[PDB]
Amino acid sequence: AAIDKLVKASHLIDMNDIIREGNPTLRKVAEEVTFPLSEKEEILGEKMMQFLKHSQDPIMAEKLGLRGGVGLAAPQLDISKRIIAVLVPNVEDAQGNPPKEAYSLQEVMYNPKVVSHSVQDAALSDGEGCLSVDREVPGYVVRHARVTIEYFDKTGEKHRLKLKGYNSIVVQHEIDHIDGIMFYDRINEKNPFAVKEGLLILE
Ligand code: NI
Ligand code: NI
Ligand code: NI
Ligand code: NI
Ligand code: NI
Ligand code: NI
Ligand code: NI
Ligand code: NI
Repeated sequence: AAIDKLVKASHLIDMNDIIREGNPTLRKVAEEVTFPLSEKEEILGEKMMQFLKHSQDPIMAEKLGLRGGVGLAAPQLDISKRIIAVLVPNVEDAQGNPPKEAYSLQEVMYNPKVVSHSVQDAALSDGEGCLSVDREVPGYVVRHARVTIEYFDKTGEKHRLKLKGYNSIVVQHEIDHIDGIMFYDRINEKNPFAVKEGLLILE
């Protein structure tokens, strides 16, 4: 099966492992994982994080033919399980100094969900791109500005976390994948760039 291919020690996830728009798995509601995790599920999480690291390294990205990513969901690998990985780098300052913290968010999350959120909505000014979508898709992807999430890590430890800004957008995008929701489902059907008063546009 798909998972057997992905969990092989020497196997590096690349674009050929990512399923594309139209594949029914992207529209399913992914199954909850049970704890303790299987070895396959633990390894898959690790491989997913590894993919994101590789995608963000200019040379490894070039070697493996990767588009940069800050998140990945298991359904995009044809694995209908509630497993996501998120990796959001902090940026250098104008002087070229590395940030205090390499990442603002770095986690492999099992059974993540939004448990509460702001009334305020937000959207990235630049829209959103999807590793499974090989089309130009313009528009504001309207999301919650702020979310409180729960998830479990690979050990089965439960976490509760409030997110805002870009990190909030990224986690919501990944949770959507495990619910069978695509970013363009949240773009206004008539005017992609419609702005409802109070929408927080993140630059
Ligand atoms: Ni592969
Ligand atoms: Ni391990
Ligand atoms: Ni590596
Ligand atoms: Ni709770
Ligand atoms: Ni609500
Ligand atoms: Ni995506
Ligand atoms: Ni919601
Ligand atoms: Ni539409």
